[PDB]
Formats: sequence, structure tokens, C-alpha cells
Amino acid sequence: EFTLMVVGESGLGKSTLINSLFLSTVEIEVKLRLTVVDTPFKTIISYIDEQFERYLHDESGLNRRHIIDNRVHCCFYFISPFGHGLKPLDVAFMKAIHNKVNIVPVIAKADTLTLKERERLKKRILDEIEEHNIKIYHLPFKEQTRLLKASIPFSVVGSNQLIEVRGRLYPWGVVEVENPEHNDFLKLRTMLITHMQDLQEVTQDLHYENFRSERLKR
Amino acid sequence: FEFTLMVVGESGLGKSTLINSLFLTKIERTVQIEASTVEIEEVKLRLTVVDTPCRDCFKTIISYIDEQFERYLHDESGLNRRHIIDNRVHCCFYFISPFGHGLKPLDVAFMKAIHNKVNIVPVIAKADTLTLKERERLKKRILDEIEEHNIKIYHLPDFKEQTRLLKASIPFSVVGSNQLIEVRGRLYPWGVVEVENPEHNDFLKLRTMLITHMQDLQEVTQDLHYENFRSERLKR
Ligand SMILES: Nc1nc2c(ncn2[C@@H]2O[C@H](COP(=O)(O)OP(=O)(O)O)[C@@H](O)[C@H]2O)c(=O)[nH]1
Ligand SMILES: Nc1nc2c(ncn2[C@@H]2O[C@H](COP(=O)(O)OP(=O)(O)O)[C@@H](O)[C@H]2O)c(=O)[nH]1
Repeated sequence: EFTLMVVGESGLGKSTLINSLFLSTVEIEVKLRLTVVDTPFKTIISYIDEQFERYLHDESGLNRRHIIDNRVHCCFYFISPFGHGLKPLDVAFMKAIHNKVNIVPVIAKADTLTLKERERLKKRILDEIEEHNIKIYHLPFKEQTRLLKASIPFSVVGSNQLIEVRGRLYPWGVVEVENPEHNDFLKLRTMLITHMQDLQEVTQDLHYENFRSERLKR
Repeated sequence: FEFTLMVVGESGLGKSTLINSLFLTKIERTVQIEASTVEIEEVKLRLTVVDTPCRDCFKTIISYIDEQFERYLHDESGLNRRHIIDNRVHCCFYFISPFGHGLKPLDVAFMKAIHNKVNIVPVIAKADTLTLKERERLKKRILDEIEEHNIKIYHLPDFKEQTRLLKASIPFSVVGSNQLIEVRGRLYPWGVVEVENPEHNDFLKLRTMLITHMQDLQEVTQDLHYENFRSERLKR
């Protein structure tokens, strides 16, 4: 029972990555719900909040032994590799929903950046995360958990096309989706796969209860 | 000899980097587009780069195009005409993002706004984000959209094969780099994009076409766009 939202500018490979992970709400079979949404927000917030209402209403009921959890457990936020950081629309969106959903920031179409360019954009996005007091999902073995945090935000490449593993062909070379020397796709997936319970659990224990307390107080 | 080259398009599309490669070096008022204009001698060249998005920015560019027409009309209407300084925009690279499936309707209306006043040369920026197959689909979608909407881009005139193959590339999909490599280029873990490598991208054609068509761009600007502006202007 798990729900993942992907949000971001149109044309940033949002759909291709989702397809790459698993090989406007689609529901494939754990039971995964995916909600892809292209940025141009008062409906996005409201969708998220509406899933807390159903759940609060449902858990408040006399019949429970068929409750559907539609709460969004994670939101990949896609950032253009063309900016030098977060655009203020991106910051405003993330601030609108950071108290309600687990944000995982992702740099899109990372095959657009040299390694030097990549690390400048990551450093700059992390600093802006701090500067604007934005609350992104924080990961909870030794060195593999070390290396994964030290590469947030993940800069990914999607493709489901094959190359004489999946990749993208340019006259000067081939980007390999699952080569970590090429991009953080494997890390993002592994992280998604290894952290589902926590994602679910932080959604329950933190975002939903905060929703719930303000409600029963008001 | 005087040439003014303008480049417009969203920021983050490599526009300065491209310009740098050709030679190796809130917008709301005509004034600040002038302040953006750099002058180099390489022939007196002026480069005028304008980040587009807020659609007032498009109105200022238009107003700016005309002001250069105005300067000229005013200067040739006066009594001392020895050096009329020609600041009329002879060319507009229009950078389109490789992330769209074509032109947005803003681009379309804007190009319709400026297409009887400057020579639009459309350019797909950051072409190293596109596989060759993607490159073709975007080129065709962009040309279709120009037909569909009757956008008048600059028609290259007409050793033999060099004109055909150059036309075939329009709109040119280009790559710029300030960095050098072993060539100006872009180093990725998987390979190196070479700017001047025509297999890799159409930069070589853009520069060659500019270098080669500069006189005709100037002339079309004079004989067509300018005289069109001047006829309309005097009527009022
Ligand atoms: N350079 C690059 N291009 C990509 C990548 N992923 C997808 N694309 C291209 O971008 C197009 C749009 O991707 P899409 O998933 O539809 O983006 P979306 O609008 O955010 O869902 C795809 O058809 C691919 O041709 C990537 O990782 N790198
Ligand atoms: N992938 C790619 N990146 C580029 C290209 N040209 C420039 N860049 C990168 O994009 C950054 C910003 O480009 P810039 O020229 O300042 O874009 P402008 O805002 O349109 O003037 C540069 O520092 C380069 O890192 C290109 O052809 N391809």
C-alpha cells in the first residue's frame, strides 16, 4: 500500500524516470499509486490535504476493516538542470507542501551536466534548501548509507531504450541509466525501495498527525 | 562594416556561451536592452543578448527593434549624413529549448511580432541533451509549426551540396563551451561533445552561415524590413 507523487516542469523526464523505475493518477501492481503532475498549486495542496480528510474521516468511523490509505507518502520534486538553483516557483511550491509530504528533490535530465556543473548545482540547491528553511525528507549500511546522503539531490537520467542495459545514445557516447558513475538513478531507486516503510511511517507519525491535531483543535 | 546580432531566448539556454564560442569572448524599458549590448571589432559587431521569460519583455524588444529603425530614419532625414551609424538589428538568433515538443504559443506570437522587422534564425539550444532521433523530431515539429503559423524566418539564398546540407539543418541544433578539451567542448563521463564537430552538432554551420550571409542579412534588413518600417512610419 504506497503512493508516490512526481511534480515538476513539463519536459524534465518525469514520466520516463517513473517508467525506468518500474519497467493523472495511475495505479500499477506492493500496490503503487503514482501521481505525475506538471507545474504550470492550490489544487496540489488540496489533493494532498484531501487524502488526509478521507483517512481522518475513515479512521474516525465505526467501520474500519477496509480503510484505503491514499495519503501521499513521497513527492519527487524535479528541478531543471538549466537553472543555477531553485527557481522561486520551485521554492514557493516546496514551502507550500513541505509540511504535508516527504519531498525528495531530484535533478532531472542529469546528462545535461558535466560533473563539475552537477556538483555546483547540488551544492547550490542544498544551500537554498537551508536558506529558505525547506523541510525535505531526511534519510534515517555503514558506507552505502554514507554515499547515498552525500549525493542528495540525486541527479538522474531516465530511459527505457536499450543500447548495444538501458541508456541514451549520442554520437559522442552512451549514458547508461544504471551506471552510478553516470547518474544517481540506482541510488534513487534503491533509496525508494529501501525506505518505503519509513516514508509511509513519517507520513503517518508526522505529516498526518500534524494535519490531524490542527483539525481537532479548530 | 557594421553588423548587429541579437540573441533572445529563455535564460539557462547557453546563449552567452554560444556567443562566446562564435568569437571566443525585469526587462521593461528600451534603455536596458542597450545597456546589454556589447561592441566588438573582429568589422564593427554589436551583440545584444536578451533573456526572455512578464510578456512586457517581448514588448520592449519590439520597441527596441523599432528605435534602431527610428535612429536610422531620423539620421537619413537630417542634413549631415556622412556617417549614419547603422544600429539596426540584422539578425536575431532565437533560442528554443530542447525540453519542449516544439514552440510554445508565446514564441509563436512573439516571432509573429518580430518576423517582419528582423531576420529570425531559430536555434535549438543545448543540443547535447538530444539524441539524434530526438533532434530530428523536434526540428520537424518546429518547421511544421512555422509553416502552420506562417512565421517568416530568414530564407538562406539560392559548393553545391554545402547550401543544400546547410538548409537541411535549419533550425540549427548547437552546443557551446567556454571549456577546452582533448577543441572547445564538454566533458562527460561517457564522452566528449566537440563544439566544432559537425557530427556532434550544427555549431559549425551556424557560424559558417553567419560569416557567409552577413552581407545578405544586412541587405534584407535594409531593403525589406527597414523600408517596410519607413513606409508605415511616414504614412502616420
Ligand atoms: N537528455 C535527457 N532526455 C530525456 C531524459 N529522459 C527523457 N528524456 C527525453 O525527454 C522526453 C520527455 O520526457 P518525459 O518523461 O515525457 O518528461 P515529462 O513531461 O516530465 O513527463 C522523452 O521522450 C525523452 O526523449 C533524460 O534523462 N535525459
Ligand atoms: N548541456 C549544455 N550546457 C551548456 C551549453 N552551453 C552552455 N551550457 C551550460 O549552461 C550554463 C549557462 O549557460 P549560459 O550561456 O549562461 O545561458 P544563458 O542564460 O542563455 O546566457 C553554462 O555555464 C554552461 O554550464 C550547451 O550547449 N549544452
